[PDB]
Amino acid sequence: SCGCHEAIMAILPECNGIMITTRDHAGMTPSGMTFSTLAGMIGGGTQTPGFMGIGRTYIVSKKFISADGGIARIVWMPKSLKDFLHDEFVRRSVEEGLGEDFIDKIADETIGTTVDEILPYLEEKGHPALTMDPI
Amino acid sequence: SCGCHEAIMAILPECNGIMITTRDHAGMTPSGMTFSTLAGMIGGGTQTPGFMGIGRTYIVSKKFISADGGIARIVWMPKSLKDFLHDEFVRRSVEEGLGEDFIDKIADETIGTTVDEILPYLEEKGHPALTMDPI
Amino acid sequence: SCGCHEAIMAILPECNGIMITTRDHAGMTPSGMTFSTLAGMIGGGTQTPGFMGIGRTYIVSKKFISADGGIARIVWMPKSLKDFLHDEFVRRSVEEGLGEDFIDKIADETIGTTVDEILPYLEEKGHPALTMDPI
Amino acid sequence: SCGCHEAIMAILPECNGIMITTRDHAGMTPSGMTFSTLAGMIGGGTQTPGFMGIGRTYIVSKKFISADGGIARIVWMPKSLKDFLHDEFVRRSVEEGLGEDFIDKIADETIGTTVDEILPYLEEKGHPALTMDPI
Ligand code: NI
Ligand code: NI
Ligand code: NI
Ligand code: NI
Repeated sequence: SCGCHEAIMAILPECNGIMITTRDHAGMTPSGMTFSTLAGMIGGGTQTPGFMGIGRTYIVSKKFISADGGIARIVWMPKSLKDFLHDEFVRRSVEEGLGEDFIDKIADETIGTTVDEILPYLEEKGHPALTMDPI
Repeated sequence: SCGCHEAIMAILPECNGIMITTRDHAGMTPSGMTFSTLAGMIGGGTQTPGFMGIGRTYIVSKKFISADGGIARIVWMPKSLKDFLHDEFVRRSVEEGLGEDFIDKIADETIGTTVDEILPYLEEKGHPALTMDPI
Repeated sequence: SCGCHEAIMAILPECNGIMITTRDHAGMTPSGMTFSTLAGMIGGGTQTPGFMGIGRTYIVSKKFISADGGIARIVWMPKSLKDFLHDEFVRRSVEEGLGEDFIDKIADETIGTTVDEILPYLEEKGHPALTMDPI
Repeated sequence: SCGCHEAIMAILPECNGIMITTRDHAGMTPSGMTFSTLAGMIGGGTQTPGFMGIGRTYIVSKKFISADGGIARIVWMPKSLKDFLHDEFVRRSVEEGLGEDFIDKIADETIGTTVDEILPYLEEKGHPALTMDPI
């Protein structure tokens, strides 16, 4: 009704995956835009390739971008979103064969807010997205 | 209301642009999917960005993927769609500084249904998408 | 607002052309379906191709199914539609070299509602579609 | 001779499977068409493919749509059809490794008559069609 679940996903070709941000998160993201700006960009029915609005809980559903590798594609999310989805997200990681600590391989704002800032972290943690087929 | 206006847009990174297909078009598209298959994929919430549903009329609107430089990004559409939108599409082409014959630089099913089939045509005709910044 | 909701086209291979029906025509068409049932299909889940929703005035557009050979392909329309488009249609027929008479070569509900009923009439009247390349 | 007039199949890409309806069932189906409207299409000036007429017992035949993955693709049928084939269908389900309760994962008119109505049910029951390759 009011949009309190609202999140925005964006493709990050250089990380071979997707970032997600949320309405409550003030911070810059690796897409070069805040949630606020992103929302402004798509906000008059102006669909833009590589960006989609989603409900924050769609992220932890079985069908989540399933045929393109599901939650394994997530390479960046705000720490606030990790915390919020944590228990579901972990249980989902496990179901997907990604292990319980997959969430810790995912970059966040404490790591960086640009691709150049987060990519070495993704690399050093061995994030599965980096070796999956092209996004 | 029945989705009479429905079209689907997909990113084609190698053409540095987008393709568009429609319900009434049976044919294979350069995305490697028919409209029907595309729709199947995103009606199930199976869809990642790079594929999305759009209204036929959004295509000729001033705000059409404005952040990405608008209709200049369209590198493939069914001929039936060109014919249908023709007058408005031509007007929009002119307003956008693409010239009246822009629609003829755009590939369609008579040219091919794969990237390898259409890319030479796009090159031949000097399609503006090719020299734009990355889609 | 393209007029999408007001008419539906369908191919009739045996007539080597197309039929059109409209929202105000409740009666049977050579497609074996009414406008309403055709609409139900479009709004349905099959994603069947080949049934374009159009505005009536698209029929008298310059590029009207130009990719398929234009108005010469129309083999059936409701009489109410003939009346609606008459003057424009005749004008278009002249421009296309089909003669002013063309509209009268086109079948309608007074002729029949099936291919078996309308095809001998098309043949009688020397409808140009019959001799054109396959659709 | 083969019972071709008993039932009609149609594809539902967003359920990644097929529906079946019968000459005994007048209810609306997820195809947006009733049996009788489907039959009308068949007979029918358009020659549109994809709507095969079948005998009810074809459904429980060994090679039933084997090319498309067999009975695992069925996502909707009238309850009257489930009852009619029940024992054979269950036997077939077991043989195919789908379990005895497969028939219960399949939607029917008591679940809904549109894709939007039946898709969440399919999802919650874990219908195998959803996990299969694109239909
Ligand atoms: Ni509609
Ligand atoms: Ni419209
Ligand atoms: Ni038979
Ligand atoms: Ni029959």
